[PDB]
Amino acid sequence: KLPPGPNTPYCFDQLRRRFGDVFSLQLAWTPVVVLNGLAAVREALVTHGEDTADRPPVPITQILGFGPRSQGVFLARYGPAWREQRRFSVSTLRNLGLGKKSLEQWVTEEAACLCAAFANHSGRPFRPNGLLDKAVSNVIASLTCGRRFEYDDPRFLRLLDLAQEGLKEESGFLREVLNAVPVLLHIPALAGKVLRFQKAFLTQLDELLTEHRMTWDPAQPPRDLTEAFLAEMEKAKGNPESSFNDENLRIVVADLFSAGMETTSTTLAWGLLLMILHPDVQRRVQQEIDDVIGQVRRPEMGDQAHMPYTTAVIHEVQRFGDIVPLGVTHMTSRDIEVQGFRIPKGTTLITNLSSVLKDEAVWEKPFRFHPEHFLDAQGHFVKPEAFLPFSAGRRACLGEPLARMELFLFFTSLLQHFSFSVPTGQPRPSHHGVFAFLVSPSPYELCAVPRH
Ligand code: HEM
Ligand SMILES: CSc1ccc2c(c1)N(CC[C@H]1CCCCN1C)c1ccccc1S2
Ligand SMILES: CSc1ccc2c(c1)N(CC[C@H]1CCCCN1C)c1ccccc1S2
Ligand SMILES: [Zn+2]
Ligand SMILES: [Zn+2]
Ligand SMILES: [Zn+2]
Repeated sequence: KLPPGPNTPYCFDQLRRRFGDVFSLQLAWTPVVVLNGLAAVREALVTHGEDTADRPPVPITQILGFGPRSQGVFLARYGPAWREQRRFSVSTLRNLGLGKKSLEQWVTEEAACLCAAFANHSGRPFRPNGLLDKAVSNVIASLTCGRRFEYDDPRFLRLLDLAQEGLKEESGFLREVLNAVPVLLHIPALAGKVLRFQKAFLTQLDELLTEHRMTWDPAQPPRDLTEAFLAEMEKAKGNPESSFNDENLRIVVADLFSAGMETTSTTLAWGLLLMILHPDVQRRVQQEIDDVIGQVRRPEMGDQAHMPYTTAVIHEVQRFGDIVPLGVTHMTSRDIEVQGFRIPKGTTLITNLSSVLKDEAVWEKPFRFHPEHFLDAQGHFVKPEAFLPFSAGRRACLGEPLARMELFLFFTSLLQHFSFSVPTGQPRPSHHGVFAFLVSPSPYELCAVPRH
């Protein structure tokens, strides 16, 4: 028995209440099943984990150097190419985060830089989005190339702008056209234009990787992910089965920027917004900051386990902000069943994470901003199983530990040194997002006033 069935996230909400948690659609020329609520998402991605970890093919990635051992991680098919890069990135992130604690130090320094760029606005109103973008990009640059960029660096601005444009290309009529029917990529006028900006983004990274190649000291342990990768590539010369090759290096690095920039930055943008709309919550986080850390010392990760309210608030920013509502598509390898219905092999799965984060049977007030969603009456932090902003299963976000570190360190450092407020004489910003692959706060401005 197949599932029933006839911007986007609201239409899927209505379709849920019509046909239920597991329903069918036939978009482009593609069979889709949408999954709603914890139980269907969990059943598909965990219980049937082994047969839902594949990605729908994407013909136009042909343009970006994709091949059987050059698929990067994000859109790579389930198989050894995916699995080798997934293990590499996971363990590289673990290693860089242990011993010397390099990632934590890079994030701590970027938070200091980010506070200074906030101070220099001197209590005049401003949109914080651009600065959040830069801070979070520098964390990726640190992870992947072992450097940061000055916030006024022109190359950095260029890399950022190209990245923003190349996210737009991910959601295009054009893009879906050649993707859905790929034989029109023989026409050079079409092919050259779909991923114009992504190619330029990739060209700018190539330039950075070339520089990094020159300064790499292979006589020392790798100090960042690209070095670790380059070391593996050397061991793999003469092995055509390896995914450690120059064509894949640039896709892996570009996947890490693509997946880890706008998500983390947009989440922080939600957090500041929710802090000026809910100044009472802001002050109570500032209370816990002062009482656990002080107004002087830089926040460290070891603080987080003693700050259940700030942890609650950050979790609630993620749940309410709901920045990846329809997740990232999967594809079924074998046939499976979910909530009774049968799902044939080759079906594109859409995981409706928003329906998990906003399930009315799980959360007390799913459409309000409410830190007590993660607090018990004693004030202990609790994390409900429906907290899945990173999805679940084999393909669940590999950057989650770095994002948790970034959200806590950037968010607490900022509220440690500033008070945020709607600027006098402007409308209360809306708390409704704008969907465009990611859900972002409506554009808003704020005042950052130092606290000492
Ligand atoms: C709040 C911040 C973030 C959120 C909400 C987020 C969310 C997600 C989601 C929903 C997925 C889809 C998982 C699926 O296929 O079901 C994903 C995958 C992924 N994310 Fe994140 N992400 C965040 C930050 C990051 C960071 C900082 C990095 C890199 C350092 C990163 C790298 C990746 C990669 C490489 C994948 C694909 C994993 C795979 O296909 O094996 N993300 N993320
Ligand atoms: C600024 S280019 C950009 C920005 C944000 C995202 C993505 C691309 N990608 C694909 C990553 C791509 C990067 C170029 C090399 C090949 N790989 C696969 C993506 C795909 C599907 C859902 C979400 C996302 S997040
Ligand atoms: C890749 S990660 C990701 C995460 C959420 C969505 C999408 C992709 N897609 C692809 C759905 C796809 C199914 C097969 C036929 C063509 N259609 C678009 C999408 C694209 C544009 C608007 C909304 C959405 S929902
Ligand atoms: Zn390096
Ligand atoms: Zn308790
Ligand atoms: Zn200060």
